[PDB]
Amino acid sequence: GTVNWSVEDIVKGINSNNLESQLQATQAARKLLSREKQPPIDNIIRAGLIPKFVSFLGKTDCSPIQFESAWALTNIASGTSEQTKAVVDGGAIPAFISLLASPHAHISEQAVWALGNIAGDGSAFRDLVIKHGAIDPLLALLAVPDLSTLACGYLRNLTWTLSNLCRNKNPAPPLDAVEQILPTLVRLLHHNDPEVLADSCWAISYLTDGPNERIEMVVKKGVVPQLVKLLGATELPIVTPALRAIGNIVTGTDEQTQKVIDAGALAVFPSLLTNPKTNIQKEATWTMSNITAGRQDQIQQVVNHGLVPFLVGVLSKADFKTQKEAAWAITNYTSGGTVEQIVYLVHCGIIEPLMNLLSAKDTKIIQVILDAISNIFQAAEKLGETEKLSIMIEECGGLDKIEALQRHENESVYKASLNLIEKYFS
Ligand SMILES: CC(=O)N[C@H](CCCCN)C(=O)N[C@@H](CN[C@H](C(=O)N[C@H](Cc1ccccc1)C(N)=O)[C@H](C)O)COCc1cccnc1
Ligand SMILES: CC(=O)N[C@H](CCCCN)C(=O)N[C@@H](CN[C@H](C(=O)N[C@H](Cc1ccccc1)C(N)=O)[C@H](C)O)COCc1cccnc1
Repeated sequence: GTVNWSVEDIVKGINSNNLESQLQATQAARKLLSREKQPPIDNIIRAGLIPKFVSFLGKTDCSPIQFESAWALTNIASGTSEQTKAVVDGGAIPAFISLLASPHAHISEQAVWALGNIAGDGSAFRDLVIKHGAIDPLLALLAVPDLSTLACGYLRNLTWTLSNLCRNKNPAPPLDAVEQILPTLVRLLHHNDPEVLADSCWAISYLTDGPNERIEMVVKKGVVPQLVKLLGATELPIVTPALRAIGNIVTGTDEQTQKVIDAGALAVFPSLLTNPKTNIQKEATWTMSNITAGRQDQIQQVVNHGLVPFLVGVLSKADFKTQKEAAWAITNYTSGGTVEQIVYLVHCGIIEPLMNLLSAKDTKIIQVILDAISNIFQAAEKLGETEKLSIMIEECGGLDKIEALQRHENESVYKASLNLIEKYFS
């Protein structure tokens, strides 16, 4: 019936002076826009149909045409930024917000989905959705005593949309909107459905991706223990944003970082640092590099949790981007650690994999590694053991790699390797 219409026939029907004819053609548009291979969005837009769809959103007397036009606009707003913009320019934002409280659940769900698509386009439209007042009615849809009585797709829909209201930067979302949304996010983070949990963790990762004041308003809600729990989930779609969020938080203050350690996060890291998914192992090592940039008593907890051999592990064999993160973790460790903490690091076998990485062509890692070697030599200086260190480095073939760094030229690299060869190695 309404299958595979041309855009011309859709236009003929929608332009008619007959509500049923308009409904039939709007449904035909919805089906065109719902096909998987190349839905003709630009053709629909060029025909001038967006304003008609938007006016149909307000037809309270005809809920099927509200539903059909809502679904059509949702699929257009899902497209390119230019196409999302056409939807906004047609006036759809307040028309959708008015539909959030519809007695028909399928229409309210459309409005949630479409507003998520619009907010999901970027910072300006996110902020414009907030200004038109979407947050209060969005949160009101979740005001039940037990989230478990809501339909599954329905709850995942609202969670996805809320996380888009948290998502982008330059600027980050308004402080007031964040504070308004956070309590609901905390509740969702405790819901038993893997998609809601994943989406909730993504939202938290967005909110922690900024300056320390932003991280603080999240940590103040008490979510770090729950995030650490999700960090140990079996589902990779949960683990990935939980680790992102956790990694964002330890970019903050030493006190914010200590909350992560206090919650038991370090115990999960033997698994994460050997995880078969490359990006999980990369972000775990990145996370370690920021914990080793903390206080000496925080470095010490890394020691007590047995994590230094795992750092030697990743430095020895990992994807190259992961190894670079491990190199950073080692330079931070040696820059902040005690003499004794540095000696332990050498006892675990850090020198050889460190030296082997001087063969890498990436200039910035070579800098980082040379810095680390310097910090370790300063430890041997206080113990009067520079010579034993030089012998270790020489025998594993490190000296040749440092020698060769001089024919290499970066102003700092060529330099740093000189100093080392003059100061030690006679
Ligand atoms: C971060 C983000 O959301 N990014 C973009 C938004 C585009 C902006 C570009 N300028 C995005 O991927 N959006 C949506 C697009 N929905 C498209 C769509 O057709 N959705 C329809 C709409 C719908 C909704 C409710 C009931 C029935 C139908 C669907 N669920 O069948 C998909 C890909 O077909 C895929 O679904 C994601 C989503 C959005 C809102 C709520 N839940 C899920
Ligand atoms: C040694 C030191 O001073 N570290 C401080 C944090 C100390 C917190 C103590 N608890 C530091 O800046 N550590 C890392 C984190 N870099 C951050 C970073 O990479 N952020 C983004 C995400 C982000 C952005 C803003 C805040 C929080 C998180 C990312 N995932 O790429 C921002 C861009 O600076 C950057 O430096 C390590 C590094 C450099 C290059 C490559 N890998 C790791």
